[PDB]
Amino acid sequence: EEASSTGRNFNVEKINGEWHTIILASDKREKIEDNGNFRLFLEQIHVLEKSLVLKFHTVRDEECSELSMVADKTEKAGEYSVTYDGFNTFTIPKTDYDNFLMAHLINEKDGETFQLMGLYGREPDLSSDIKERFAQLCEEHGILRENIIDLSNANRC
Ligand SMILES: CC[C@@H](C)c1nccs1
Repeated sequence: EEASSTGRNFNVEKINGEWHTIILASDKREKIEDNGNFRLFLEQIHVLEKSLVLKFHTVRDEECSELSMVADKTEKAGEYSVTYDGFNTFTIPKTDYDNFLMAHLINEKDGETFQLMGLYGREPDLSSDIKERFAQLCEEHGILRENIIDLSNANRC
């Protein structure tokens, strides 16, 4: 089907369940690198009436730890907010529900802002074609390929 979170035909309900982080991209690469606070490996989304429960794991020297966050709907169509290392708002520009999900997040902290984009899959990896589509969307947002990190071979635990 394919829909947008800000789109009218969006069914947030259909994003419920298992996901995997496939690719992260950012305006500020350090945020997603080895020691970055936003290098998060999504495991599950639980869709509630006015919020999303997000379950992640993070990696630190092959040592995994769990992290959970609750994101609230804002007043903008298809947008959610969550406090984590600053204030974040995110939307879901594209998803087909049963295979991939593309997210766009804006973080604000200490007078600075950065953008993060993520490609998530129902399976541990996605086709190279979908990965290229993601790169194209990143380009549209001013994120170059040198700032796109494929984490598929690290999205284990
Ligand atoms: C799908 C996961 C996106 C939306 C995340 N939310 C808070 C940090 S990244």
